[PDB]
Amino acid sequence: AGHMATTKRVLYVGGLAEEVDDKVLHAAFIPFGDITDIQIPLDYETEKHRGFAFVEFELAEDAAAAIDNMNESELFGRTIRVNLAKPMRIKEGSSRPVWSDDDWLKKFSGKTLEENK
RNA sequence: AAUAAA
Repeated sequence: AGHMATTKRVLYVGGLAEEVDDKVLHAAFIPFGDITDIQIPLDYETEKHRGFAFVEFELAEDAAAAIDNMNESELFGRTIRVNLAKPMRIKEGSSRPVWSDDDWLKKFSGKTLEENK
């Protein structure tokens, strides 16, 4: 079967509550491995938290496990999304695949990512 | 899903 490129150790987060600051994501994502950086970009229209953020770790198996355990999860009483960044450039100009959510999230929702080896 | 504000 097909799969996304070797891009790892990074995760986008969206749908955040108005209180999910950097220390909140640091405590919400640490049980899966060991975090190494966090990001809280503003809306840059009124200089306030836009409701989305980023996470990074020193290991790739932690980031992939959070896609398997924190995708469509819930923070602050509301749903949130977790996934590796889409094909738009990232904070360091790195390129990425298209990340089509139909097939990728279908194989992450099914047990097929663990039955195979 | 993002306009990656340290």
